[PDB]
Amino acid sequence: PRAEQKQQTRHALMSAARHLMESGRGFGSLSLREVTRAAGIVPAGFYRHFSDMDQLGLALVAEVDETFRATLRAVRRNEFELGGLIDASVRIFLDAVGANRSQFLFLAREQYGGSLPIRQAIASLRQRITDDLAADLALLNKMPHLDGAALDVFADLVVKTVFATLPELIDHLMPAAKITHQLRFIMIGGKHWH
Amino acid sequence: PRAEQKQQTRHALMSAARHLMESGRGFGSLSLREVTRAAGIVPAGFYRHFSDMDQLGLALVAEVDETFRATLRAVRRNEFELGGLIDASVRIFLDAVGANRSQFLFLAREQYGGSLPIRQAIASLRQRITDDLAADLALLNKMPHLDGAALDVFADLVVKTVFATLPELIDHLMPAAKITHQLRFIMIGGKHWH
DNA sequence: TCAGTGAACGCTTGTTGACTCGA
DNA sequence: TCAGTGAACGCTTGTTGACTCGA
Repeated sequence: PRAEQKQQTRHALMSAARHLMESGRGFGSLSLREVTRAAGIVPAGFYRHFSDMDQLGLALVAEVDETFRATLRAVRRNEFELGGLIDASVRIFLDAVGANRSQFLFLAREQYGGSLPIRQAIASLRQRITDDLAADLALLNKMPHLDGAALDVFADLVVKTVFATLPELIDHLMPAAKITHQLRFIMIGGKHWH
Repeated sequence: PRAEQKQQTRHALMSAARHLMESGRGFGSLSLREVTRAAGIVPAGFYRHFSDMDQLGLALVAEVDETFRATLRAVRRNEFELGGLIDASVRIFLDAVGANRSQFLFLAREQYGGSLPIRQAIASLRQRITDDLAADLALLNKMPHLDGAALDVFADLVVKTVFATLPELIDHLMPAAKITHQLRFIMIGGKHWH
C-alpha cells in the first residue's frame, strides 16, 4: 500500500535508537520520549509500532541478525578455496562491519549490558553462529584431531574472540592485522591439539 | 576518627549501585535517587561523597582494580611451579570471582556499555593487565618463538578471552573445564607459532 | 481505516538551601 | 565541624484519550 510509509517510520524509530547509542549511552537508559523525538513523532505514536522499549530492543536484535548472517554466508562461500582462508574472511567481515557500523555497535554494547530479555535474544543469535561454525569445521574436516565435544569448545572460542573484538572495530597493530594474527594463534592451536 | 562511619556510607552507595545492577540493568540507567534510597540516605546526602553518578562509576572501576590485581598476584606467584600451570590458575581465578561476584559483574557489564569516561578507566585497567602479562611471559621465556610485538598480541588474546568469559562465570562443558580447555588451545597456538 | 497529533494524568528525576544535632 | 535531613525548584518521564485528516 502506502503502509510502505509505516515501515519507514518503523525504521526511523530503530535507526534513531541505534544512533542515540553512538555517544556512549546504553540502550537501557534511553527514554521512549527521546527516541520518538529523534525519529520525528509525537511520543504516543510510538505505540502504533511497539508497546515497549524492550520490544524495540528485540527488533534491534532481529535486524543485526539478518545482517550478521548475510555476512557469515559470504565467509562460508569463501571457505571452499585452498589457501588464504583467514585473511580473506577477515576482510569480508571488516567490510560488512564498516558498511553497517551502528547495528554492530548495538550488538557490541548490548551483548552483556542490556535487560535480560535482550541478553537472551543475543545469546540465541550467538549459539546459532557458534553451532553453524562447529558444523562447518565438521563438514570440511579442518580440525581432524577434534571430536564433536572439542569442536563445540573451539567454535565457542572463535565466536568469543570475534564478539570480543567488535568494539575496537567500531571507531602493525591495526584492527585487521591484529585480529588475523589472533585468529591464526587459535587455528594453530586447533591443528596441534592431541 | 568516626569518619570510619563516613567511609561506611561510602561503601553503602557503592555496594547498592553494584547490587542494583544484579537484575540485568546497566549502570547508566541508575538514578541517584534510587542509589541513595537503596543505600539508606536522603538524595542530597550523596554529594557528601560524590558529585556525579559518573564519579561513583569511577570509584567502582578503582574498587574492582584492587581486587583484580590481588588476584593476578596470586596467579603470578603460582606461575613459577613446573607443570599444571593452567588448571591451578583458573581455579585461583574462579575462586576470586566467586568470592567477589558483584564487582566482577560490574566489570563484565560496563566493559563496553557505560559512559565513555568509565569505558576509559576500564581500558586503562585492561592495558595494564595485558602489559603485565606480556612482561611475565617475556620474563619466564614461555613463548620463545615470539618477539616483543607478537607477545603484545598474544597477551591481548589471553586478556580478551578472560574478559569475554566473565559474564558466564557470574550466575563436561562446565565453566572451569571450558575456560581451561579454551586457554589450552591458545597456549598450544603460542608454542607452535613460527 | 488508521499513522500520527496535542493535551492532560500522576510520578520520578538532579540539584538548591537553610537545617539539626552527635562526634 | 560536618554526615545526614526535609522541603521545595523546574523538568522529564510512560501511558491515557478523544482527535484529525490523507490513502
